[PDB]
Amino acid sequence: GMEQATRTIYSEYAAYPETQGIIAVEKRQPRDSLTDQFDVLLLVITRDPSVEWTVKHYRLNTLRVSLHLVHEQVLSRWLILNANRRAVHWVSEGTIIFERNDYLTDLKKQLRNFPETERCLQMSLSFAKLLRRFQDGRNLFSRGNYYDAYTHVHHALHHLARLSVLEKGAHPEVVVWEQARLDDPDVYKLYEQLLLSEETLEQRIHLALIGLEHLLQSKVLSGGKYLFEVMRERDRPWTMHELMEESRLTELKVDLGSLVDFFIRKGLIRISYQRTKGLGVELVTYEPV
Amino acid sequence: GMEQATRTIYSEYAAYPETQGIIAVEKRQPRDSLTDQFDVLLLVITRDPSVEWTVKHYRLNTLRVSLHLVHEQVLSRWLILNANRRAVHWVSEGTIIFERNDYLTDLKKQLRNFPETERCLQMSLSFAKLLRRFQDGRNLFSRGNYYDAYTHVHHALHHLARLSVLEKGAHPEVVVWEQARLDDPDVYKLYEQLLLSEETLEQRIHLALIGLEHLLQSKVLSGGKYLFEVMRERDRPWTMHELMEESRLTELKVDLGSLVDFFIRKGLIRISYQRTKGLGVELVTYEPVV
Ligand SMILES: [Cl-]
Repeated sequence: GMEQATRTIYSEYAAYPETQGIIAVEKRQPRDSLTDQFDVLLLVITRDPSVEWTVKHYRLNTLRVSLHLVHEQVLSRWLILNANRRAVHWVSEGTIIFERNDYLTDLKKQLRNFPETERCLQMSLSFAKLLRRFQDGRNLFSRGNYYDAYTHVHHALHHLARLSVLEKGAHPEVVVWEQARLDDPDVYKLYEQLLLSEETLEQRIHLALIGLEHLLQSKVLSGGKYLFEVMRERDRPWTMHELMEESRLTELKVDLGSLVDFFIRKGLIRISYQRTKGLGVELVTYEPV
Repeated sequence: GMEQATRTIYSEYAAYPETQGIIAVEKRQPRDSLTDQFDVLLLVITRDPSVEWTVKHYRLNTLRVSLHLVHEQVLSRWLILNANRRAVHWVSEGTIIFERNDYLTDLKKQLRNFPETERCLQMSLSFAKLLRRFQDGRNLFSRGNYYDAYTHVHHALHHLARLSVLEKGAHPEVVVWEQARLDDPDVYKLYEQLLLSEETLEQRIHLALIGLEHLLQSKVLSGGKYLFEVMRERDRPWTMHELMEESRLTELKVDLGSLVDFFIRKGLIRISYQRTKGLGVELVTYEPVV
């Protein structure tokens, strides 16, 4: 079908030992972004060391084919972080054209599951974004910059919506407000009010910031769980550099500092100071409470 | 000063030959985000090959010090892309504690300039995101998902304000709507209409999409200029793979497919097909028009 139709394109890839799998996805309608506005999209997953992610475009007779070539480690990370909703669809709905080591058979199976570790990491990442948007919106609002405050407050609600979906054990999709209308009615209502309430712009932002601050408190443990679990893997305090250098925390580096600060203030993390023997300098240390 | 007060901390860094500069920034207020809620932030720029970007936290006597260790190429990129507003602030307002090869003195000067190539790249990146948010917004509206469409429409408008600011030759800031109030009143007014709208949710979104589609077409050349210039560096069409592999387009890889699709529909890029001799396969090829 698609296997026959694209054989002259994909066969060379199948032949290269590093290829782990080939999936084909047929357009759903014309101008499908799913298939790059082409007729068929081929996803070739490889261990080729020279590859991260690239794209090739072909036409075979009348069939226009877009080929996405992606390292197995790139795709894995996208999946783990839920950073590519298209890729998820490709794998789950796509047709297996070729595989080694049952790579795609197993991948489809794994996609029906949401490992806790992945979910919790994703919650920390969302929480971190919510916290930053909230803070910026708050600060901007204080300074009477209402149009710019509205922007951050708005983005904050969106991350909160996403977090609320994660909290209920589901992956956030592009249609998140519909997800959260049930997964979390309180969050939905805040958004509805910011958008449609009869109040003034200044008042709408104020009211949104109050609701946000409150929900932000409510969800602190959700935002921190992954971090705390990593930190407890050792029976003693961490230096900031140690946290920053920890592989399990690599995706959080950008936000670690702000998160740790917030968690200290909430009494979830303990800050101390350890002076080096023979020296004057102290290292700031952090420990989960 | 800060030099004297942090000497015990930074000295070992100044000694490492790969270190290009050390900047000190003092807190402006308590719990200053600028300095990581510490008293002094030290920024160490280094060519240490093991370094991308990392942070260390110290207390020296009573003084709490955050140390940001960043590779020169990581910083450069941040500055090229305008991806880190704090860093711009650090380098520009910061006190030079140490440097090699006038690295920091020159950097401070360079920061007063907005190179054309960097501006144009930023404009393509902004335009790329505007285009994607607009498309999602339109799609979600078509499907009756209004709360979600609003989300994308709003984001698209935010990208449009940033683009409009770049167009006038300035770096977008955190207070972009303020900047846009004068840099592009038409964009500002479209946003204002959306916020202060008394229409139905559906209607206000629909009106915002109309306005967006218009302004998008209007700024098409701002968005495509960097891409077109790179493309015209050769006198024949490009395959998609060739475009994807071109180093100058690295930052645009994620959006190149959509940008190209868009530019084809606006008549700025020409799509053709070249069949490989002896084979049935054709490579799709792209060329800027005019
Ligand atoms: Cl001892």
